[PDB]
Amino acid sequence: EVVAMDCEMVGLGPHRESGLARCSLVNVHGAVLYDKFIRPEGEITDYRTRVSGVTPQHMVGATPFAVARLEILQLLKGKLVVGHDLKHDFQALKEDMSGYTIYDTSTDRLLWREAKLVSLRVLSERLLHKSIQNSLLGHSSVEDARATMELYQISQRIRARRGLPRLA
Ligand SMILES: O=c1ccn([C@@H]2O[C@H](COP(=O)(O)O)[C@@H](O)[C@H]2O)c(=O)[nH]1
Ligand SMILES: [Mn+2]
Ligand SMILES: [Mn+2]
Ligand SMILES: [Mn+2]
Repeated sequence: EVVAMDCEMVGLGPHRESGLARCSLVNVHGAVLYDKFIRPEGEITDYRTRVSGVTPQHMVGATPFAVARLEILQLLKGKLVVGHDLKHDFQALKEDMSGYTIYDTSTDRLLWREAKLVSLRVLSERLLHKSIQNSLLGHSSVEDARATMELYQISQRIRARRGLPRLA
């Protein structure tokens, strides 16, 4: 009933607007449920390779945006969606967030307080003692998704240890 998601984006059009180029979904244990490079809907004007890890070769034969979007939305349907600053991911997915139940590490005040500070890298470093997004190949949405899921588990356990009910 819980799934963590992270997407990587490239720049589209003359104004290099963020466009969905990769999406990774993992379960509560970090098992990868979905991981695909996606052809965004528009002209790629900036691969942002150093950060997105997306190269023009990755886009060759990649799943069309409209198709991947349906696959991802189907997997998120009815579940608690875990992630960091999910607002931007749903914008990339061109999907209204309203009906979704989410858990966002970027707005979890508990993690904020415990980290004594919101970037996912900082939270991961201070609370998970895990260094992420350091590869010269670019960020890994699988690693980023796992980091948010781990942060979610930590938050739930801290709440439990302090006598607080777990987040619904
Ligand atoms: O310093 C950054 C961080 C993120 N992004 C964009 O945001 C996407 C998601 O970033 P993240 O989920 O790895 O933080 C990247 O694939 C990239 O398009 C950047 O351009 N620069
Ligand atoms: Mn992200
Ligand atoms: Mn933001
Ligand atoms: Mn990422």
